[PDB]
Amino acid sequence: GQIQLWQFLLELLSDSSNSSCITWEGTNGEFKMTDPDEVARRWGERKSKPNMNYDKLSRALRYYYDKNIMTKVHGKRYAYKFDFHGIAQALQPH
DNA sequence: GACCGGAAGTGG
DNA sequence: CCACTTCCGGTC
Repeated sequence: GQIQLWQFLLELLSDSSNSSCITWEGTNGEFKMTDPDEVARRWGERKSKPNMNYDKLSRALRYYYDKNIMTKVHGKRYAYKFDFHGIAQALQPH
């Protein structure tokens, strides 16, 4: 797979029919996984990695902290916030 | 349990 | 190369 997790989360987030498992909620960029497990099995599907689970996916998100692509929303389960500072950069090619 | 981050490894 | 994937030893 060549798609990126943040890109894929957005894809999902861009249709509200997927709200049964992920949804925008809060200030600009915030969202929460209403079904963390379905999100993971989907990402797994998409990347042909079928042992994907939330514990692994969440690790990948944690890596995004240093990249400023995302922060954790503190004291809110399964909630993160996209940050534009780093998205801007990750949208740039070579 | 959830969340954190180090470390090794992987495959488009 | 690099963004993950896998796994794990810690904090609550």
